[PDB]
Parts: sequence; C-alpha cells; structure tokens
Amino acid sequence: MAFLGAAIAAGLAAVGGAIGVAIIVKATIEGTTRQPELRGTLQTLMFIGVPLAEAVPIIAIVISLLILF
Amino acid sequence: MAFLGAAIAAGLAAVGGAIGVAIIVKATIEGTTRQPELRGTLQTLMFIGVPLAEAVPIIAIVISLLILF
Amino acid sequence: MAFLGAAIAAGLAAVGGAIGVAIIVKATIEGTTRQPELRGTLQTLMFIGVPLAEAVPIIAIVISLLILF
Amino acid sequence: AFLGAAIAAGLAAVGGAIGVAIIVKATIEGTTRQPELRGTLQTLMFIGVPLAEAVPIIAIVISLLILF
Amino acid sequence: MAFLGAAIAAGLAAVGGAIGVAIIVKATIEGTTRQPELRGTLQTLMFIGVPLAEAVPIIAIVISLLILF
Amino acid sequence: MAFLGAAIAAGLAAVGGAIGVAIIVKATIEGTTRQPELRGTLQTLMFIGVPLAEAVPIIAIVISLLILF
Amino acid sequence: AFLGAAIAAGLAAVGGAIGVAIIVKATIEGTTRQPELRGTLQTLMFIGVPLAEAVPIIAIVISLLILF
Amino acid sequence: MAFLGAAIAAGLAAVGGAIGVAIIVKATIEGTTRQPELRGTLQTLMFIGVPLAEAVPIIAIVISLLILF
Amino acid sequence: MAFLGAAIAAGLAAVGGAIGVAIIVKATIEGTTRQPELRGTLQTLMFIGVPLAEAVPIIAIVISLLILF
Amino acid sequence: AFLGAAIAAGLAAVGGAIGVAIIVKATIEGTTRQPELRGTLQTLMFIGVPLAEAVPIIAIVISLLILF
Amino acid sequence: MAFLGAAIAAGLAAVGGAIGVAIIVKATIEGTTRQPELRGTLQTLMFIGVPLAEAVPIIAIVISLLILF
Amino acid sequence: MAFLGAAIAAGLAAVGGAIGVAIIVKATIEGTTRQPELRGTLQTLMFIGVPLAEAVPIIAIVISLLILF
Repeated sequence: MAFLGAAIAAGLAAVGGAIGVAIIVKATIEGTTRQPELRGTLQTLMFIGVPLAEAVPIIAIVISLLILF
Repeated sequence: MAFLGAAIAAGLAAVGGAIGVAIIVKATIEGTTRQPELRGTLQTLMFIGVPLAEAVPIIAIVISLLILF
Repeated sequence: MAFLGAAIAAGLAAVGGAIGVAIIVKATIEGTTRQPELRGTLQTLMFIGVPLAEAVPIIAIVISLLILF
Repeated sequence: AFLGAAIAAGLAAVGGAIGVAIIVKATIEGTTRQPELRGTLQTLMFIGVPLAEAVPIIAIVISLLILF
Repeated sequence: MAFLGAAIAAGLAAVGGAIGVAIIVKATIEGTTRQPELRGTLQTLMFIGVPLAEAVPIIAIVISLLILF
Repeated sequence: MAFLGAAIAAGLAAVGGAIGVAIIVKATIEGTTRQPELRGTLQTLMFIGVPLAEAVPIIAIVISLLILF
Repeated sequence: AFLGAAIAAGLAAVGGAIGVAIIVKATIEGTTRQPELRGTLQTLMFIGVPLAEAVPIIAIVISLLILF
Repeated sequence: MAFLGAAIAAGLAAVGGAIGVAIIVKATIEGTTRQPELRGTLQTLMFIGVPLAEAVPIIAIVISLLILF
Repeated sequence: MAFLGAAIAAGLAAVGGAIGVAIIVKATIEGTTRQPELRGTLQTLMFIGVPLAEAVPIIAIVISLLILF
Repeated sequence: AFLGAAIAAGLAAVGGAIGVAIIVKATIEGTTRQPELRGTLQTLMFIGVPLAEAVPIIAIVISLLILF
Repeated sequence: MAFLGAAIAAGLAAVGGAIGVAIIVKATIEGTTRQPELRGTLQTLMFIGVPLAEAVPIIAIVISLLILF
Repeated sequence: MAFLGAAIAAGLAAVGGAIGVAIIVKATIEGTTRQPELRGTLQTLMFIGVPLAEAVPIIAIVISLLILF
C-alpha cells in the first residue's frame, strides 16, 4: 500500500501537471497564431501559468517522495 | 491504510489544482490575445481566481499531509 | 480505512471545487474580455457564484475531516 | 463503512460544484451579451442553483448519517 | 456494506441530478439571453424538464435510502 | 451485495436517465430560442424522446428495485 | 455473482439512455434548421432508436438472465 | 463469476453498441436537415454503417453469452 | 477470473470497436452531405479506414476468446 | 494472471481503435474539402496508422507474453 | 502481481501512444489542406512531435518489458 | 504490490506525457498552417512547452523506477 501510494501520488499527479502545462502552452500558441505582435506579453503570461499549473503536482511528488522514503 | 490514502488525496488535488489553474490562465491568455489593450485589469482578475481555484485542492493537500502522518 | 475514506472524500471535493471555480472565473475572464465596462458587475456576479460553487465542496471537506477524527 | 460515507459526499462534491459552476458560468455568459436587463437573469440563476444543489446535498445528508 | 451501497446509489444520483438540471438551466439562460420577453415560456419549459430530470435520480435516491436501511 | 447490486444498478441508471433527458430539454430550449413559432412541435418531439430516453434506465431501475426485494 | 446483473443493466442504462438521447437531440436540431421536413426525419429517428436501443436491451436480457 | 463476467461484457458492449449507432444516425439527420435532396443516398450509407458499428458490440455480447453458457 | 478477463477484454474492446468505427462513418455522412459528387471515393475510403480501425480491437478480441477456453 | 492479459490487450484495443479512427476521420474530411490531393492524403494515414497502432500492437504482444 | 502490473503499464501506455500521435496526425491533415505546397515543412513538424508523443508511452512499454524480469 | 506500483506510476505518466506533448504539437501545427512566415517562433515555442509538459511525467517515471530499483 505504501509502495502503491508513492506510485499513485506521483502517477495521477503526472497527468495533472502534464496536461496542465500542455493546456497553457496550446493557448500561448493560439495566442501567437492570432497575433504575432504579442510574442513577449504572452510569453511572460505563459511563464506565469506554467509554475502554478505545475505547482500542485510537484507537491504531490513531495508527498510521493515522503511515502517513498 | 495508510500511506496510500494520503497519496491519492494529494494526487487528486494535483489534477484538481493543475487543470484548475490551467483553465483560468488559458482563458487569461485568450483575454490578452484578442484584447491586449487591457492586459493589466484582467491580469489582476486572474490572480484573484487562481487562489480560489487552488483553495479546495490545497485544503485536500493539507489533509493529505495530515494523514501522513 | 477512515483515513482512506477521508482521502477520497477530500480528493473528490478537490476536483469539484477546483474546476468548479475554474469554470466561473474563466467565464468572468472571458466576460471582462468582450466588455470591460461591466468588469465590476461580473466581478460581483463571480463573487456570488463562487460561494455557491464552494458550497458542496466545503461541506464535503468537513465530512472528510470528520471521518478522520 | 467509513469509506462509503466518503464517496457519497465526494460524488456530491463534484456534482454540486461543477453543477452550480456551469449555471453561473452561463449567467456570466448571459450578462456579456446584451445585459440591458441584468435583473431578470439574476433571478433565473437564483432559481436554478437550489434545484441543482438539491439532490447532491440530500445525497450528502445520507452520507453523514451512515458515517457518525 | 449496506451503507456503502447507499453511497454509490445516492452518489451517482448526486452527480446525475446535479449536472442534469445544471445543463437545462444553462440552456434556459442562453434562451433568455437572446430574448428577454421570452423569459416566461422558457421558465415553464424548464419547469417541465426539471421534474423529469429529477425523476430517475430521486427514484434512484429513494431506493438509495432503502439500501442503507 | 444485494443492497450493493440495487445500488450500482440504480446508480448507473441514475446518471443515464438524468443526462439523457437533460440534453433533450436543452435541445428543446435551444430549439425554441432560434424559432419561437415552433415551440409546440419540439415539445411533443421531446415528449417522444423523453420516454425512450428514460425507457431503459427505468427498467434498469426496475431490476434494481427487484434485486433489493 | 448476481452482482454483475445489476451493473449489466446499469451499464446498459447509461448506454441506452444517452444513445437515444443524442439521437433525439439531433432530431430537434433537424426540424429547427429546416422546419418543413419534420416528417421525413421523424421516421428516421423512429428508425435509429430501435437499432440504437437494440444492443442495450439484449444486454438487459442477459442481465435478467444473470439474475433469475 | 461467469455470471458476473457475462454481465459486464454485454454491459460494456451495451454502452458501446448504443452510442456507436447513436452517433451514426445523428450524422444522417445532420445531412438531411440541411440537405434533404439525397435522403436515399445517405440512408443506404447509414444502413451500411450501422452493421459494422454494431458488429463488434454484438460479437461482444456473443462472448458474453458464451462464457455464461 | 478467466470469464471475467474475457468479459472485460471483449467488453471494453466493444466500446473501442463500436465508437471507433462509428466516428469514421459519421465523418463520411457529414462529408458526403456537404458534397455529394464524391460519394464513391468516400465509400472506398471508409472501407479502407474501417478494417484498420477494427484491426486492433478485433485482434484484442481473439485474445479475449482464447483465455476463456 | 488471465485478468491482466485481458486489460493489456483491451486497453491497447481502445487505444489503437480510436487512435486511427480520429486520423481516418481526418483524412476523409480532408478529402471532402479537396479532392485533387486525395493521393497525398492517402499516404499520410498509411504513415500515421502504423505509428498509431505501433504502441497498442506491441502491448498486445506483451499481453500474450505475460500469459506465456 | 508482475504479470498483472506489466499489463496495465503497457495498456495505459497504449492509449497514450496511440491517441498521442493520433492528435498529431489529425492536426497535420487540417494543416496539409491549406496548402500542400508547404507539405514538407509540416511533415517534418509531425515527424518531430510523433517521437515525443510516443516518448513516455514507449518507455512505459519498456517498464512493461522490464517487469518481465 | 511494489511491482504493481512501478507499473501504474509510469503508465499513468504515459497518458500524461503522451497527450500532454500531443496537444502542444497539434496546436503548433495549427499555428504554422495559418501562416508559416513565423515557423521559427513557434518552433522554439513548442521546444519550450514540450519540456515542462514532459517534466512531470518523467519525474513520475523516476519515482516509478525508484520503487522498482
């Protein structure tokens, strides 16, 4: 259960963080696509969304690593 | 029973918190791309929604850390 | 398994409360985007919807904390 | 079962949250397009929310009794 | 066990009845949005769908309450 | 598991009958909004679909109620 | 166990419900985006529904079989 | 568990076979709604598509009925 | 569990083979209706796509029937 | 152990099925909105189909392998 | 345990690697249509995405093969 | 069940890393197709997005590989 837990904590959190950042990057591509003038404002805007999207999965990995010893 | 429980609770909070934040910032990028004129007023508005978005996932992470241990 | 219970109850309340608020604020961000004159009316409208959005998750998390004693 | 009480409340959580979230999202979508009459949709949203919340919360009610 | 059953029976009826009515009222909002005089006919029209929408969940919840007893 | 059986059979029938009928009235609301002359034909057209939409869930509810007795 | 027969009807429930539901949803969309031809598509919906319902109901037959 | 097996095999084939053919008729009406001239050409095309769609679910219920003997 | 295995393997492959092929014909119906001149090329085109689409579910179905004996 | 081989091939089934289903759907919808380059579009799926099937099909090999 | 494990590891990698390239090939079909003069630039773009899309599923197939010993 | 754990953790990360990268390159193809003038700006943009998207699945596999040693 402890072995399974560390697996489940990181594994299901992967899909969160993976598609999480993926959904944001797709948006930034759609942003640059419909206006190429704004590569700079959305880049910073995407570089903001990525950490917070990634934020909770890594903490689920810390919990994962704790359960892993 | 017992580490395993804490794992999914943080893991399920990851998927919640990741896509949760992913959905608002994607929208905020969509706000800026079609109107870059008012990037700042909506910027603060996204920074209001993000905590609230993370609010319930984050509380699910506290209980996760609480049960372990 | 009370810990296991508390885990899924909080985890499931996370996904509810996260995407729940995520959808309204995304709407309000999209709302301010196609009319910024009424940024305040939708802000208030979102500050009304959010408690209602949180209503079941917040009562679902106390049961999570209660089942754990 | 302690586990049981969790899922009844847990499924009502996802239900009641996104359930109410989608109607208010709609009212926000409503206010964006021709909001001359802001008041009529307010009442419409305040009607939909209780019935939407109605079944999850009573499903939450059954959750707490099987628990404590 | 019997309590466990009642949980899934009411729980699936919870998500059912919640999103079920939610999608109907959402539709009614889109209806009222493009016609404000037309608020009266759709009001009654939603009041038709809601009972039928609630019909099976409530009966699924009625059996649910029996399942724990 | 007689309780559990009745639970899963009714619970699974709950989500079916709920969202099934929910989209039909939504369609009728979406139908009436883009033409109010034909509000009557869509009502009866939905009044055909609603029984059929609920037909299989209720018999799944009947078997649900049957295994509990 | 007999537990299966419950989910089998339940799984056929969600199947059979949304199956006809998306079909009827479409039929309303059909008459709205052309109102004169409500009749020719009407039978077409009365054609689609049985075959759509066909597989869920035969899954219900085994469900009743797994029970009795 | 052969009874249990026979149940899910047909049950999963049920949701499959139902939604499979269901999506086919929606397409056929979608053709007729804004092209009513060739109702015969699309009818045969759907009456060809329906068997193949039902083919694997119907074969899955055969296995369902077979393991139950 | 051999009955269960054969059940889920064929049952979940049912959803695969049903909706998988169903989406292919749905496109051809929507395609042929919004241009009826090329009805013949689309006939062979689905008769090409369908085998490959069913190819992987059906070979998974062979595995389904052997494990049950 | 029999149960395992079932899901491995089964999950590879839904993977490989819907995977090519989305691409072939794309190629016909592509051909519908330009019929001159039907030949260029034929090859792309005959490229896409193997790679789409590649990982599901190797998952069925392991499926029979885990069964020995 | 190990046979069961290896099964889901490849199975989950199956849906990933299959649908992964599927979304990429789907994108290229819409891309190649307008225009095919730039088919070569887009072909290379797809031949980049395909490995990376398959990257995590294929290593998960190695773990499936890894569990074999 | 340690063997089981390593399987799902890498397996669940597979769907994450696959669909995660898949949606990004699909988006980038949609960007370049509507104007290839800026092939280079999006080239770097996907080469930025892909690592962060791939980031958590890969750390989920190291965690997966860690339970396996």
